[PDB]
Amino acid sequence: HKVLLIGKMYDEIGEKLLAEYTNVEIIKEPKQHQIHEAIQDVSGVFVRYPTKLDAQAIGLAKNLKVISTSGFGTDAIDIAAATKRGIVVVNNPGLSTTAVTEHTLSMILALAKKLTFLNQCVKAGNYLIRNQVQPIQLEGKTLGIVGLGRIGSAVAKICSTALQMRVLAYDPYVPSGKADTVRATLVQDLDYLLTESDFVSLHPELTDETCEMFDLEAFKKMKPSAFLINTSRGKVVRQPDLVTAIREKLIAGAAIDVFEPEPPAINNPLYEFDNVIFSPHLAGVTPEAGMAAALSAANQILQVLQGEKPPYIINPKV
Amino acid sequence: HKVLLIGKMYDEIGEKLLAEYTNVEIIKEPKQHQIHEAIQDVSGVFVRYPTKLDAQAIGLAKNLKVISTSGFGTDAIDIAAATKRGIVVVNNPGLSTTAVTEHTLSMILALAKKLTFLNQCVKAGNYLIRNQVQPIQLEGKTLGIVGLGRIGSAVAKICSTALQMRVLAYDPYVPSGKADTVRATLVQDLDYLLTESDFVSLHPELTDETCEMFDLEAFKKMKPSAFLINTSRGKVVRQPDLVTAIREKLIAGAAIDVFEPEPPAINNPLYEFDNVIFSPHLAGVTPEAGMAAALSAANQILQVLQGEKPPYIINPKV
Ligand SMILES: NC(=O)c1ccc[n+]([C@@H]2O[C@H](COP(=O)([O-])OP(=O)(O)OC[C@H]3O[C@@H](n4cnc5c(N)ncnc54)[C@H](O)[C@@H]3O)[C@@H](O)[C@H]2O)c1
Ligand SMILES: NC(=O)c1ccc[n+]([C@@H]2O[C@H](COP(=O)([O-])OP(=O)(O)OC[C@H]3O[C@@H](n4cnc5c(N)ncnc54)[C@H](O)[C@@H]3O)[C@@H](O)[C@H]2O)c1
Repeated sequence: HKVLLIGKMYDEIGEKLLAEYTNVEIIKEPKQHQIHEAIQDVSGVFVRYPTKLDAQAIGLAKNLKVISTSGFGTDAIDIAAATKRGIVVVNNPGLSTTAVTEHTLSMILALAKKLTFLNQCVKAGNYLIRNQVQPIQLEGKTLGIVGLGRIGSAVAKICSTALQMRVLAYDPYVPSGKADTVRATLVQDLDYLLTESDFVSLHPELTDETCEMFDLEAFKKMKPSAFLINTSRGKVVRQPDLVTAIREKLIAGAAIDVFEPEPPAINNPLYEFDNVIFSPHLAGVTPEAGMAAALSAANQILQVLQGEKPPYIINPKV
Repeated sequence: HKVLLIGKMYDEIGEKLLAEYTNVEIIKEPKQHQIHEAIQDVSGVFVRYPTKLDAQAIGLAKNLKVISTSGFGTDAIDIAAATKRGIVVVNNPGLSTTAVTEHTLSMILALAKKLTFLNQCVKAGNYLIRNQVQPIQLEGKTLGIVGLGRIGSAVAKICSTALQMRVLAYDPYVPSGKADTVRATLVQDLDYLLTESDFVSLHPELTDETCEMFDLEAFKKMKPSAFLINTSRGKVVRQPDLVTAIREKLIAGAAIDVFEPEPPAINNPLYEFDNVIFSPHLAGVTPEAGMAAALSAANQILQVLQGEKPPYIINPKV
């Protein structure tokens, strides 16, 4: 059998597992015509996000049995065209879940400890600022998690048990009782999470309800001493309302890994404040997370090519 | 009875607990002669670090039974002069261990996630470094803890279970089995902890055995990819040897909260490197930490003034 890598994988480990059992062709920097001239006599396809997979390419693929995406995004693959030709469309999500949770923990602790601000002062000979800064102790503070999914649960679990925090959670579409498996308390009114929390960490899916969910109206309800952490999606915060929340001191600070205009401009107003800490959308980027994405893509190809059902099919009708 | 507060307590809680049972005089911004003219008819003394306590002031104190420091440091109190007049010198250590534990966690995470370096770049318009930086995933990495005491145990406990790290410990004066209560494994050969660790965090007592314990010879054994965290004491590291470890890249980075010489100068050679992040001896400085020290200093005074032997006597000979 033959397997086509439409673009490189996140790590070479998945390229060797496939080449171990199949014949692998790699298309680096894929063009539209290049897919058709190689997808014909091919049994498995790996699509690196965000390159497109036409209904044309699926049709020119006659022996195609499994198409695998690089991560969570499946919006560039014609899912409808594959359910007709019997092709199984498989996903690879959540494979950077421990990486993002470690990252948000990093940012919660940095905000509480004023890590970035204290580092700059010491480096500027201003060691003496220690008489003007009070680090925050996380123990006993309440951490409100918006989105009790893969990442929110793991973040809640660590903050509730190891860090001894009171953890509240807002997630309408999660089984009531899930929060107890993780030592959080499920909350039905998001206003209650805002008024009780000293730290707010966003982990929801970007739906048509969470887009710009965190408004200036939400910020006014939060404690002046509270912080915001966002490793989810940029659009979950109305970025202009966050700029005024910091400037008007409605909020004590914020840690951001995702941006609404992404990439953010050079002239971003948030960069002005020591209040605000950034990372360039790297929360889920660790070497181990890349291998898990590569290994999960190679394993789900071999499962379909041999009979067995893979775990992440978007095509249950096959 | 009368108690003199040579300086304010870290929180008003210890001053009221003392004022509940004794007559309290407070000397804010204490001068030496002010100590001399008030320590006379007084049974207990609280000395706020770092103000001095002379053999003169101790000599002028006739009814003095207990002197209590504000924290751990007793080097500004004439302990020899107090053992002679029978006065009990009391310490206040271990009252901020959760603060240091949270602080060391902050710095381990920041080093793995390159938090400070990523923040400055994003703020400097260099969002594009995300193609050049790899955050480290803590899960599965080995954390070597030097000193399995109050802070060392707490750091181990969180890292072994919540962060899913293999935790090693080096502590010759600890019962093997203390590491087991905390899901670490106690190790007898420090060379094993240096060659196996991806992160080494120092939490030992500063003795003549740990003084400059971390030499250029120690750094040579660590992995080129490993990191160093020091929230203990500045002298446990030979500061010049740390600079050559960073400069010659024997080590991947370092986070320090304590310095030798302390305070660090404006021209510190470590400030050059993005590898190295600093905090100005604030690891144990949180509001909750101040209250426990205030209460513990006020309680060890009332313990001596009522019969009971206090827990932290530097004067066991009475
Ligand atoms: N490198 C990165 O920054 C990175 C990496 C991975 C994921 N993420 C982002 O983190 C976020 C969380 O990821 P995940 O894997 O936990 O997703 P998930 O699918 O496992 O869970 C998302 C949760 O959001 C909840 N939710 C849905 N609508 C909500 C609403 N209106 N209000 C509150 N909660 C709602 C859902 O019930 C679900 O429990 C996602 O937006 C994802 O894109 C970022
Ligand atoms: N950065 C801060 O603000 C701050 C605050 C409090 C304490 N500290 C420092 O952190 C360190 C740990 O504090 P603690 O409360 O856990 O003290 P601790 O006495 O409870 O633990 C220190 C450990 O050092 C161990 N040790 C002694 N000699 C050793 C050796 N040769 N090798 C390995 N281990 C050895 C002892 O067995 C002890 O267990 C101390 O040096 C303390 O001064 C720093």
